[PDB]
Amino acid sequence: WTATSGSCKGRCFELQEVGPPDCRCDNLCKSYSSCCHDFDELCLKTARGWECTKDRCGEVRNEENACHCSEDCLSRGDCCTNYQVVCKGESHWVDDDCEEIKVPECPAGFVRPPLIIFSVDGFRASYMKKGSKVMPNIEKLRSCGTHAPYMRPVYPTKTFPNLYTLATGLYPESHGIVGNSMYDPVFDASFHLRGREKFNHRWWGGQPLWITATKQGVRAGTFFWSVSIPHERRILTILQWLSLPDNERPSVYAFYSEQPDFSGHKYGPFGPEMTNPLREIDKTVGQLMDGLKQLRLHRCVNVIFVGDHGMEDVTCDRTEFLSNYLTNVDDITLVPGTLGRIRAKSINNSKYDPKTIIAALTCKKPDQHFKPYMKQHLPKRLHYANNRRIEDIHLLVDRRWHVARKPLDVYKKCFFQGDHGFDNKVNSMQTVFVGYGPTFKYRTKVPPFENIELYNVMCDLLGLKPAPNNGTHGSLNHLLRTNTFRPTMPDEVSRPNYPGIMYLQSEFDLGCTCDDKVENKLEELNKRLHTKGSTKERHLLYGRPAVLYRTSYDILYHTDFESGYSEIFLMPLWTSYTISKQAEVSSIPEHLTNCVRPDVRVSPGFSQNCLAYKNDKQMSYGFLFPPYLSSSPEAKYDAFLVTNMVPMYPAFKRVWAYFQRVLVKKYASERNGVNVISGPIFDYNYDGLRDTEDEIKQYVEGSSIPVPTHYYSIITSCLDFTQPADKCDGPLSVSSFILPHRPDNDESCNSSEDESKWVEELMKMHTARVRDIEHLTGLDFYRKTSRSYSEILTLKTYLHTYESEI
Ligand SMILES: *[C@@H]1O[C@H](CO)[C@@H](O[C@@H]2O[C@H](CO)[C@@H](O[C@@H]3O[C@H](CO[C@H]4O[C@H](CO[C@H]5O[C@H](CO)[C@@H](O)[C@H](O)[C@@H]5O)[C@@H](O)[C@H](O[C@H]5O[C@H](CO)[C@@H](O)[C@H](O)[C@@H]5O[C@H]5O[C@H](CO)[C@@H](O)[C@H](O)[C@@H]5O)[C@@H]4O)[C@@H](O)[C@H](O[C@H]4O[C@H](CO)[C@@H](O)[C@H](O)[C@@H]4O[C@H]4O[C@H](CO)[C@@H](O)[C@H](O)[C@@H]4O)[C@@H]3O)[C@H](O)[C@H]2NC(C)=O)[C@H](O)[C@H]1NC(C)=O
Ligand SMILES: O=C(OCc1cc(Cl)cc(Cl)c1)N1C[C@H]2CNC[C@H]2C1
Ligand SMILES: [Ca+2]
Ligand SMILES: [Cl-]
Ligand SMILES: [Cl-]
Ligand SMILES: [Cl-]
Ligand SMILES: [Cl-]
Ligand SMILES: [Zn+2]
Repeated sequence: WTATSGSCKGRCFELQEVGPPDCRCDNLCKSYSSCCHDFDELCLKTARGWECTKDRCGEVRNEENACHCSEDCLSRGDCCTNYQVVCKGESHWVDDDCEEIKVPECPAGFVRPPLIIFSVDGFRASYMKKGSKVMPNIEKLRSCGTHAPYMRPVYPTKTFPNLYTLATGLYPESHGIVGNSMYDPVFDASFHLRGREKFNHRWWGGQPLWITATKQGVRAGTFFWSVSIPHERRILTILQWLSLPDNERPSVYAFYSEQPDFSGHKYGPFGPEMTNPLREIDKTVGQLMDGLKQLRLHRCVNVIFVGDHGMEDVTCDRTEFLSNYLTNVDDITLVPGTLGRIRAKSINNSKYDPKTIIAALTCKKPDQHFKPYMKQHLPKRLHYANNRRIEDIHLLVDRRWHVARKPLDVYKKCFFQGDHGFDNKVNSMQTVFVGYGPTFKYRTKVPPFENIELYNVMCDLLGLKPAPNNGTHGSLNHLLRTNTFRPTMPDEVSRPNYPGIMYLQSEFDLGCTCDDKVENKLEELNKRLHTKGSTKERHLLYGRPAVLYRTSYDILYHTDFESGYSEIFLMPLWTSYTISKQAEVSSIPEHLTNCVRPDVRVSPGFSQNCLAYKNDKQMSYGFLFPPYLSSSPEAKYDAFLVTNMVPMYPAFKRVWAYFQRVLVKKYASERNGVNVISGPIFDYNYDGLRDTEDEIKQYVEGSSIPVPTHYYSIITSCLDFTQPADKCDGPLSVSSFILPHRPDNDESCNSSEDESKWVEELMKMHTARVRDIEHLTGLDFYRKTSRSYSEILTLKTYLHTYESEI
């Protein structure tokens, strides 16, 4: 019940929502059908429209009017946004030359520059160039302010997951809004786009910016607007709030536009119809900026212009149907469209089988436009698994397509030419970022970054401490003139041991053999040097990674590589080596194919054993530093140490062997040398965070040797590729991956071909940030460089995407 017999008199767009059954006057009351009876009359005035004309200048105040052109309107904070232009001979903000804002220029009693977030739904990154002719206000913000060529959304590239990521700094798996449609099996309740359940607080996790502000004594404008409140009224309401007295005035505000998404769905991203929506959003920006200039705030307020996601060409005729794959289509529920999520129709049907659904949907048709995944096998860069609202079965849909259960769902449940929701590295899903104001830089381009980073920056702009989030605070310092965050490197928790030669070969009973018993003051003086760290400045270029948890490990040095060997996991946490442009690739000699050698620096009881592999009929082994890249025949023996061996399924060794034998050399050749750091990852509970030993679900049979879920590599070089990787004076360039350690290559539909036709394609799908690897390993990389920490944090958030240029 709502007792809507109350009144909105002097309460229009009140900032604190009043508790039912009293009637509401806030900017969401429409959407809850709860507004007082007189809300339209008092709070949504429209008479005379939105612009002053000469004949109204100096008019008598008439309180029916949507906005005012009377002499008292500046005092009342309720002039039409063009009042000073029409009535006082002022220029529109967009026609003024831009002038650097070196310091805030704020009216008296402003404690801090306000922040205004201008969010646009469906605003695809390439609109900034392709629509430049019809968006002069936006193009000024962009050229005068700080901008990125694009901003990467989170997956799925849907509206509510991305807006709530912008507000929280959290991935959807953590904030809980994982899709526009959701079933939570603990609540036994569903969340829908249309309806009243979605406003139940239990859906929304984390701490959004407005709650962060409020808890720290900063007032916030209400971020959400009911769809029927026109844009001109949203802008006027913001400008009115900005005229409140100091103690009541908010410091942070959001505006939302449903365009260009709304039109983009109907017409496609570049439909002729899309010009007018872009003109209209620009006009809105112009209203806001003219309004700020009237209040003397246009050199005081920080403005962020930001989108949620882009828009791709999608039509009804590009729909795959699960009815063409499965027989049992009626025993499943599908969340359809630009992604698929599948679960059982009934929990009381114990005949439904995920393994057979996956198999029926895997590489079944030559042109197939979706790929099925168990959620834990999705690329780790999507961070899309650790939530009970995410179904175990996921379909990654190719850009430009849909998936649906049955044809009747598409014509009885073409009306549309655009959609979004695809993998967040697709170019069409990228969106926009512009920052304009005193705290932002002047006429500055920054590299593309992820939207999870913005919460921390918005907190910095407002003097707030961010709640714990998935941004890397300090990675976006280069966007700001002032208010930078000055991060400190994490402390190392575990110090390494540096073992010498401590065991005779006969103390080991590992069931390993090697044909290595044939053998100066030349190169026995000199191999002592290589086992104490003489080559270490060549192979470890950025310091030892720091171990950020409590453990026991040893640093091991070799001619061609250095490792951090875990006595707990029986294998390296990391292995570091440098491959110069000139380095040569060699084979594994026939007499050394099955060679494994005890490491006399590491006890038998903290070593792997070859018997375990012999008895495990599913599991083989590989090496972290590849024997193919040995510097010399004698150095090659080091690569067959038991301390460089790791468990690998035969199917995975196909990928790994190709990476190590063919790709590393190709990269050194292209990048003028590369430094490689490789290692294992254990993430059996798919939380994106390193597993403790008691979380490991699989071991090499009969042993304490844990099986990794993934293998990583971080590949670093000089950004100025005229310098070799091992003598780089300036900024670095990095690419990284996190490959799933799987016992088949079913993910790769062309895997029965030569590795040269499928492996690199796999590796690109599994591209990763260094920060993703940090989370998964408890390691901290690049501890000793000559670069600023903030720059290193930017490098660690970089993703190499392998998309063409926008
Ligand atoms: C991205 O960033 C995020 C944010 O930092 C990272 O996410 C965090 O990761 C932590 C480690 O996994 C995780 O720690 C949990 O916390 C459990 C308690 O959780 C509740 O409280 C949170 C705090 O809220 C308050 O925050 C501020 C202070 O910061 C306060 O001032 C306010 O008053 C706030 O209320 C709250 O955020 C959290 O939210 C989740 O759950 C809600 C449902 O209740 C959802 O609405 C919401 O969306 C969140 O859901 C996500 O996270 C949960 C896990 O919490 C996950 O299940 C969902 O899928 C979803 O992803 C909660 O309301 C705490 O109990 C845990 O402790 C257990 O483990 C430790 C291990 O060391 C034990 O020592 C400890 O004893 C305990 O064990 C006991 O229970 C075990 C399991 O039941 C059992 O086996 C054992 O035997 C014991 O009985 C642990 O600390 C954070 O909660 C989490 N935060 C968020 C927001 O997600 C994330 O890691 C980052 N991602 C990457 C890749 O880096
Ligand atoms: O007004 C809205 O959103 C504004 C906003 C901006 C930012 Cl940056 C963060 C968030 Cl959480 C929200 N919305 C209005 C409703 C229309 N469709 C669904 C709802 C989203
Ligand atoms: Ca884990
Ligand atoms: Cl969805
Ligand atoms: Cl295979
Ligand atoms: Cl551990
Ligand atoms: Cl593009
Ligand atoms: Zn949309």
